[PDB]
Amino acid sequence: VGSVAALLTVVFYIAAVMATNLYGATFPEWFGDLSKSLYTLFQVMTLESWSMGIVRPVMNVHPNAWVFFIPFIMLTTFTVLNLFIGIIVDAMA
Amino acid sequence: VGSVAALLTVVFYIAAVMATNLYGATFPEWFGDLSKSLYTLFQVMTLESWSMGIVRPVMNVHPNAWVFFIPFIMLTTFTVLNLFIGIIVDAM
Amino acid sequence: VGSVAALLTVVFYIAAVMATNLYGATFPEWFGDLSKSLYTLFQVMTLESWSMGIVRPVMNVHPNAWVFFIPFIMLTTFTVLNLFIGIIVDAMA
Amino acid sequence: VGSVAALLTVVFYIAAVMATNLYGATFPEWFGDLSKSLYTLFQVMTLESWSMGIVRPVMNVHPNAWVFFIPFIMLTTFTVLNLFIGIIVDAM
Ligand SMILES: [Br-]
Ligand SMILES: [Br-]
Ligand code: NA
Ligand code: NA
Ligand code: NA
Ligand code: NA
Ligand code: NA
Repeated sequence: VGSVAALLTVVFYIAAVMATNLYGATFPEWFGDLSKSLYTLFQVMTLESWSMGIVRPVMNVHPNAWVFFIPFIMLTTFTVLNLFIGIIVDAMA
Repeated sequence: VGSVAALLTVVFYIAAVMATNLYGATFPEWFGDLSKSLYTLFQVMTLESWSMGIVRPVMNVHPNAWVFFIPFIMLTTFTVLNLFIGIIVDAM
Repeated sequence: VGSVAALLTVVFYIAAVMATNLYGATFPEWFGDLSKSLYTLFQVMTLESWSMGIVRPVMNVHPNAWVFFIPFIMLTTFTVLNLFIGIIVDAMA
Repeated sequence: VGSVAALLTVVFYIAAVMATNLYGATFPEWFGDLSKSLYTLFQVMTLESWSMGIVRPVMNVHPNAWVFFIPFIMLTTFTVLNLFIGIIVDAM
């Protein structure tokens, strides 16, 4: 369980570093700095306006932005689910 | 588990082929080509603006568009859940 | 499992009948007829624009519309989850 | 199971008291009174327009509003899930 939580944090920071680099200059309110990026990627992970609100406006400038977000969503919005189930199963003793 | 992942892919491509045909000419930014369609159907599967953003504007032109999306959502947003649980159970 | 699916259908139709009556005259594009209502309540069950898109505009005219939707969300967005888990557990033999 | 449901209610009312205090004067339609706050925090817990609709407009006035909502979302959108699974397991 602790190994899963460590994997997600390392993945979250690297993704937020990557996103700052890629879309910070063109979408500064969303990826302008690591802090803005970590907040956006959490919102993207929770799926709130991920497409209409974020990815569609982003993809308009970066046609292939989906190569980052779609797998990023597939990984985190699976790992979080796996982690949360992991705590629940471990709780029974 | 591998059988489930294969079923979802085949279903996803056929649905995206179908949607391109049905709503590509009237909603090209959303279903204009297979690529645009696969991206939209993933967004529809995650449920982001599926109604207000997609299905409601679509249904305005195609009154019965719900006959495609509602079952499509019912299938994928069940199979993905079944697949993800399938990996978790198999891991132990 | 079959008993759960029957309970949800009966609940869905009665809720959609109730909603047509309550908010059909003031919000016809959303609850104007049983068909429009069943489509809206599914969208509300999936949680797409349930508040900003539906309940907030509705509550503006019917201040207590939350007494219908909040429990309706609590019931269906629990029963569907319980039904889907029910099929998964029953599949193993 | 009953202990979990009690923990969530106590957490929900305290969070809604806190939010009324913090953002009621600047965002009254959203946190103007405990009732408005409890309705908003449920909508935030379901994740409907939590960022674009609520937290982003809020953070514009309170730059650190994320210190409240992100953990609030992390707690409730875990406890509800844990509670719902708890009823399902106890049913057998
Ligand atoms: Br997914
Ligand atoms: Br809920
Ligand atoms: Na949304
Ligand atoms: Na969702
Ligand atoms: Na959502
Ligand atoms: Na959601
Ligand atoms: Na949404």
